[PDB]
Amino acid sequence: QDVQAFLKENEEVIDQKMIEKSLNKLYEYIEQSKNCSGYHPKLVVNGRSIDIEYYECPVKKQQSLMKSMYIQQDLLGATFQQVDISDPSRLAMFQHVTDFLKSYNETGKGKGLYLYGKFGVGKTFMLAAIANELAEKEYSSMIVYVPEFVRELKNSLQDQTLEEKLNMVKTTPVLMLDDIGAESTSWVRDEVIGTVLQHRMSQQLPTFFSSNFSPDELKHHFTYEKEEVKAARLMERILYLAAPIRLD
Amino acid sequence: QDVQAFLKENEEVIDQKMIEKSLNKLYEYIEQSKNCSYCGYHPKLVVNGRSIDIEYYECKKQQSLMKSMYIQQDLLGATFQQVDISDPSRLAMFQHVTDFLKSYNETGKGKGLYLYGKFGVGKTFMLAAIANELAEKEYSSMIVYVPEFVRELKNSQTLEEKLNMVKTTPVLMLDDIGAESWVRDEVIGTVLQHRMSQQLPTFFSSNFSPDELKHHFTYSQEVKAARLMERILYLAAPIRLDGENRR
Repeated sequence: QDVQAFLKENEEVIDQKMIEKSLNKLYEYIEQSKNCSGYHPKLVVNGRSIDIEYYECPVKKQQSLMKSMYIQQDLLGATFQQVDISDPSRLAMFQHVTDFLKSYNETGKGKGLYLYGKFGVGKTFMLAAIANELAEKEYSSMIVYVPEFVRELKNSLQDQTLEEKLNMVKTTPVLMLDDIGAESTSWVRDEVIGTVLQHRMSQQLPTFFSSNFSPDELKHHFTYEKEEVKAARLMERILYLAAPIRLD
Repeated sequence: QDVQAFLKENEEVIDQKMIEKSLNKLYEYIEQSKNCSYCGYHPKLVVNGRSIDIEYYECKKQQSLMKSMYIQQDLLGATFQQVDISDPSRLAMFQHVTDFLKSYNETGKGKGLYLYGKFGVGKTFMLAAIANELAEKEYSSMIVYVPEFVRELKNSQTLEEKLNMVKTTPVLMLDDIGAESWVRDEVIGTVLQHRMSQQLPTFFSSNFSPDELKHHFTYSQEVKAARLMERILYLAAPIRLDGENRR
């Protein structure tokens, strides 16, 4: 009922066929729960690929703490009593929130989580849930938006410009990284947002890590011998700051 | 003329070119001919993908448009009158038969029904209420026991001539589904995928409420588990059947 509308809206742009190529996507789309009403997902055409951007809900004392860059403040507001649990493993999370603030101090160490799904499975309400309570106190879990962050963190690592806004992805007691896999020079893997993984298990910090998809399969994604038994160990460099749980 | 009726039914799916491609089918469809004789099926149009195909549905003068195998027909004492507008059941069960009795045959777009609730009420007295008085509107309907067919295709030489006649005729009333790796998806779970480009209704009866029927098909550890139950929530209208002990 939405796809039809979008299709004809951009049918001048959206080359044809593909259905069979994106079969997996469209089938996974219908198979899942999907749906939604601080933001909403909308499709956008970026070059030759179609992405999913969040626009603030038109329906629009923690946000002096909960200020995240490269995403807006209309769409950061979800709690834990705002709870109508319908799908499974959204239930298997009632000891990874209340007990994910009682011992996540400053250099507490261990294993958080690895959120995933497709492109909008109430992720911005669980990365907005679990965290709030940490910052409801003087504890830690920074919000950050990677697909928007990096867009100039290739060409802003310069003359103090963003140089000085970009050492705090390494030193805040905790910090999250969002829907990477969106786009991507390969230096940022080990210079901008791969510099989040070595300086956080060397002094060790209880950091959150999210994504469009999962670490166990984010190990073979980018091959547009090398990164196969070599693309797995960044999902390993990921695997130790957190303990993975389902999002069915 | 048959093509016109089917088109409006599947006009959301069919395109102008689809019409000219399936011309032979739609033209063969018409020819007036109401049907066959005996001595068993009738031709109906069923768009496959980008092509429209022709599938055969199986065929004191009312219950003849209402034959049955595997169950009984003495039970057909389950009609419109003595069964009264009683519960959330029959405050909406005869209506979604009669609002439809004015739009019968294959023309405009369509659905079926679904039957559930709890003990004692009915699933076999309301699929016999979209039936015998449908032997009054030029188009016949069906009464067949789905579970009575689930113990002979494990133990059954041409059995690829049987399932192309009991699924693409004017009406489907796939009975009770909710008891006891499932061939159900070839036997009962592929009684839907040709009812798309051929436009064919799927009435069902069952055992569980509308938040419960997607979990009776195999257990392990889903992305594939509810394929049918989405296609068995669209081509119909489900209502709350709960009244007195009439079973």
